[PDB]
Amino acid sequence: VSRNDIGPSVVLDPTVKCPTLKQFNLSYNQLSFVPENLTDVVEKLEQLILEGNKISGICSPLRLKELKILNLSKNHISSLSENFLEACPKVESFSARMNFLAAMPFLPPSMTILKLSQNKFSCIPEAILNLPHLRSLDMSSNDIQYLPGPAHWKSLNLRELLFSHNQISILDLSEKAYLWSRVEKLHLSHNKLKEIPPEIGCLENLTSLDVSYNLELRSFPNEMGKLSKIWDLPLDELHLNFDFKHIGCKAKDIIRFLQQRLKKAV
Repeated sequence: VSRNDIGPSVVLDPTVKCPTLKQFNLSYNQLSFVPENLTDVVEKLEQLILEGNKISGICSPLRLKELKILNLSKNHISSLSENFLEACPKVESFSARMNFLAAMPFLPPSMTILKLSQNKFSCIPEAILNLPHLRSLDMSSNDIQYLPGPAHWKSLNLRELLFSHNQISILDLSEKAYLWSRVEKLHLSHNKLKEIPPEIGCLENLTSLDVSYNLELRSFPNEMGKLSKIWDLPLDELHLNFDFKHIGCKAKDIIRFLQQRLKKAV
């Protein structure tokens, strides 16, 4: 039930027990609340989608023991409850795009993919750095001052980190950067980066790296040539010091060139 003009709140009768409902879409309606009595009615729900509705704010804790994909993107949520996701120990993909969020409360450890781009995040919340299995993370278009180094993060399967359009100053990779070895994508476009760390060669499994639109950046480090798996490296609006106009725009050629620079340079 999507894109209809349903509102302001959907309340269900407790005498209706629907244990066979395993998807529930309510996006783009005129909802102004999470549907009441969602626990005892839809007892085993997999993927709840309340995108696009005009939700004022969460007050009651979910109780869905079987939730797997929660979605609250494009809403007017500003403050999230400290406990509204503690009774959902199977949540995997949580999305809260286009909101007014400021702080992320305690999340179940089974959360793997988490996408919270465009809200009002001033710094990475302490409750997101401690997820044991955090595969993907997207915090683009926030205002992140400094993301912590790899030693502070606890997850090991980190395989995507999106932080474009953020006021990040200095990428820290000195301390135990071998943790991030499995990172398969990393974006830092439109940031205040001054210099790419030389230890970037340790993140040997990168396939895409977007460091474009960083005017303060001048030149790539040599050791970057060891990232033989890269196939996408946009350089749009990047006044690079070392000349690569003769190379052109191919990424693998750039990486091979830097690789040759490693062995001997004159």
